[PDB]
Amino acid sequence: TAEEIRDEGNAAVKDQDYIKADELYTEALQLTKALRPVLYRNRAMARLKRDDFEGAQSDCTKALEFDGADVKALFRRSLAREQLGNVGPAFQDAKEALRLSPNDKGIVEVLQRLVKANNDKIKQTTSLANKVTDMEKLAFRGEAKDTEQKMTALNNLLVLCRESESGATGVWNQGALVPFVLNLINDASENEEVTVTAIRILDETIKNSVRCMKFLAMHDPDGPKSVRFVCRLMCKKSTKDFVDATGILVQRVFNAMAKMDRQKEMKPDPEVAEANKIWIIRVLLELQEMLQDPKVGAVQRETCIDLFLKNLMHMDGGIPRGWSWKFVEERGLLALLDVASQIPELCEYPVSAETRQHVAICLQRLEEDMVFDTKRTIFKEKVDMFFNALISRCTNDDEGHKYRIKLSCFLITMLQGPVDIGINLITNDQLTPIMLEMAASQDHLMQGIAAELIVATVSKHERAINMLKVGIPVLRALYDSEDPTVKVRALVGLCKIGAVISLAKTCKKFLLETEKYSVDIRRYACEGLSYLSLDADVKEWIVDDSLLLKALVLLAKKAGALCVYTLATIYANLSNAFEKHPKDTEEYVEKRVRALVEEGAVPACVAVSKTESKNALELIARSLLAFAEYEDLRGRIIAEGGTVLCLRLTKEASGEGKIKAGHAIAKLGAKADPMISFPGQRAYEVVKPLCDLLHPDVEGKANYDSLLTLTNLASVSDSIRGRILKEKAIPKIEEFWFMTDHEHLRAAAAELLLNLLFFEKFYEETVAPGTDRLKFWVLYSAEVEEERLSRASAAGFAILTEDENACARIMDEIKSWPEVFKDIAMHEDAETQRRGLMGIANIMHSSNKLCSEIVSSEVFRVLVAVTKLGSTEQAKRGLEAAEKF
Repeated sequence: TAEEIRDEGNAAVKDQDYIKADELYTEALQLTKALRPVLYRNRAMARLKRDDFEGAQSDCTKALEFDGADVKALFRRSLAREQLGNVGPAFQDAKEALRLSPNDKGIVEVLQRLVKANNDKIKQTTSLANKVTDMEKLAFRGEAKDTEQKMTALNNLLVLCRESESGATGVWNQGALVPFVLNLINDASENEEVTVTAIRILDETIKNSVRCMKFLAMHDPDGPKSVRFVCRLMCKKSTKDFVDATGILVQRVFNAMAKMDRQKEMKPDPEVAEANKIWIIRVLLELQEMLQDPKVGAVQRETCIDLFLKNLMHMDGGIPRGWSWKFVEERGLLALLDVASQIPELCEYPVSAETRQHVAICLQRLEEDMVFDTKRTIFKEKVDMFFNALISRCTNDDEGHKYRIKLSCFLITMLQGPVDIGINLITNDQLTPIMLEMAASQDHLMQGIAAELIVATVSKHERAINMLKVGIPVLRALYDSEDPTVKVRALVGLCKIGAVISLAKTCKKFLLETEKYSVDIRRYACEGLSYLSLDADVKEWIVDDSLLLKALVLLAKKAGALCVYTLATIYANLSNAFEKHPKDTEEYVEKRVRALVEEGAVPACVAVSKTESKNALELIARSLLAFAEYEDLRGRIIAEGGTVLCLRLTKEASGEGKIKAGHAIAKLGAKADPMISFPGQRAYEVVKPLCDLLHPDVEGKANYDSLLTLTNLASVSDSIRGRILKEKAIPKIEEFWFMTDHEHLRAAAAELLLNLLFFEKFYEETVAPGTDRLKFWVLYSAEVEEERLSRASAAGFAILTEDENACARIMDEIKSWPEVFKDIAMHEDAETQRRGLMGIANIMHSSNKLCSEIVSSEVFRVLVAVTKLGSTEQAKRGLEAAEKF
């Protein structure tokens, strides 16, 4: 339609929903030759309110190729270059915007900032250069006789580049940071955390898109080999943290290519995606070459699969539409299916036991990303080609045994990820004789793989029973094995369709033996016990043994993110965290939760949580929500990494698990110290979910905890207050603040709006003559049965009456002010009396007419009664105003 979309974007700006407006103007630019500058200007304003300053600068630079006399592009680019640290060109843009519109007050405020910033710019740059020179000679250029002081220099550079955009500019040092890091990575005799902290510094530095594309194209004048070096940096070392940090570097490369960020909820710009499309296809080709390269190790391959998972799918904030289609139609899907056919016992390229779930989540996300029925059909055609290619080589020879193994691995990875495609492949009647052949074999690995295939088949739907009718007794045969690798895989399935007491004892027997039984055994034991744990008797049975909980925690810390679904299902059922029997009672729920938290459930949760499964992270979020119910435990939950984990869960879980993670954060920070519980930049990113908890219409218990946590967060710094105002929270808080039969919600809303008055924009909106906010600030000071509302509103009345226009509006707009004032002057609570007399006193110091109105009123007798006996000094100050006038 190409024309109503900017109208919808303008309506989204007027609704103050700026990410929707950014997406709409990005959509409207895609349907275009003189309507483009309006789109770039309004999209620059939308990105500027979005804290996207690079994109605002880009859209203003593109909007000036049409008319260089454009005051909007100049002003918005001055703001964007201000927030990026380039104050000189910001000054020049704002100077040209001032000489083309000399009466705009916003440009005057911008010039008032930028002249003071340009007078001190050179000293700030040379001081920052001296700081990074000190820390960078002590970190990279070899002035250190100890490892931990080089570590301290690296942590200082990391905090400095995370503090400001100018800090990242100074640490970048026009591109000397990446030789200083690469000639440290290639030193194999250097410490792990040194290298990982250096790469964390580099990842923060590349968050800029221009520096990151510069970083991509600089290692070799041949483009694809520079791309290959950047993508193969993870193969330089075998440590997990190194591979994770290098994967974050490649994530930065993707985020600079498409101009996307899933952490910032930033859908990509297709103009800058098509602009450097060649770099995107080069990185995708190099990573899918890394999927099947046997010189690439296991965790590097898992990281590449996670990069495809996060980045390629356009339905999950990734690389836009047409790229995953190309990935399926070409040889990338077949590479994922070939990695799906792998086990550590039989692999062609290195594959760990965790690789299967990474492939399964990536394949499920890709099957979801094929949105139309034809592309889903092409997906099914390629998996049928791979299925038929495997099953045509399943001969009865020794060679065909490994193809039977590959076929079974393929189908298990199907049934753990894209479940319905797997169920469609199970209903082949050529498939179940292969299972009956490998189950009746002498090879124990084939017996185990048949057992885990037929437990992968057990779901709710009944058309899989076509195999399960022969699968369940065969499984009951395999439980009679004297091999534990077959016995636990047959114990799953027995636990999954259901005797139960006998099973639970068998799962406990496998799980308690920690040294002699490996994590491969205890994983399937934990999976079977997760299947059993829906019954509350076995819940109380698990909780009543402490050493079983210790064994589950040891399995979590040693197996890592391999037992996420199982342990998270255990923790969710034991905590009764699923929303809705004599033993699912809140005393018993509290007993189970306290026992879990007492023996390390939260470090187990943070140990298993390094996956991209939205469902398993939803389970972890529900577990942490049920953990954070109890007020004496939540400090230990904060101390055991719970706040950072829930801040990850509110970004990367399922859509209904984000809500549970946010309610968990609200519980954790309701009655806690926000400097300890949310230290530093964390207190920024906690503002985003908690405002989304504010539902005055739904009216749950999450609203009070969210108001208390935002009240605590609004007391630490002004940036928190501005971001609370930025997230459209003020009407949501005012809806609680207007409630009549809800005392404590109104009190918490008054406390939060009291702490938000120290932010000057909300202070100026409260004084402003549009609203009746001052009326409620005055009348809630005299609404006297609730001490806390009166204290908060009297404090706000004391603060808001050091503006004389607010004093005049309180006088002429609020009728029955003398009753309110004589009540808060005689007031029973000391804090309310003190702040109310402070407000009355600076009303009288504000004007002579208003002081003459007060002295000739009902308020004067109680003022002179207070002065003739802390709050007496404020009434004395008001009588000093009366003596002055």
